[PDB]
Amino acid sequence: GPLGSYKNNPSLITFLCKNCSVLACSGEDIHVIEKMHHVNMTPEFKELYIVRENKALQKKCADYQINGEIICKCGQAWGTMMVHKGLDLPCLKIRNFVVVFKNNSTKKQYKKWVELPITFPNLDYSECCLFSDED
Ligand SMILES: [Zn+2]
Repeated sequence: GPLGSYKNNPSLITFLCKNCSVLACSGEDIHVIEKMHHVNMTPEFKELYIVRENKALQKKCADYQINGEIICKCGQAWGTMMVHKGLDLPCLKIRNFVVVFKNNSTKKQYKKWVELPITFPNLDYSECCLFSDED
């Protein structure tokens, strides 16, 4: 049975690949930016996703330089690889991922992180302005 308490913990939930369903990362293993942008500051995840050479995604004239479109092993557009002055911030899309609850044996498929009733942390990359070398 369930016999649980709360389910608003990103520790019980995890992200998977829609196409497949491989654990790419966990909610708790994710950071938020102004609760407006979802950036996955996971290094190990860099070995779970592959970027393909495509300009159909990234753009020159912009403020957020992208590398292309991130895709799982199978090749499922996990989202996109955003860059900030040379930073690495992979923006995944729940519309390409899945959410599996640990508390109870179930699998919920969302579209946006906003749909996630689970509360997330708040990590402001800007916090560090050291690396800042460019103008
Ligand atoms: Zn896959």
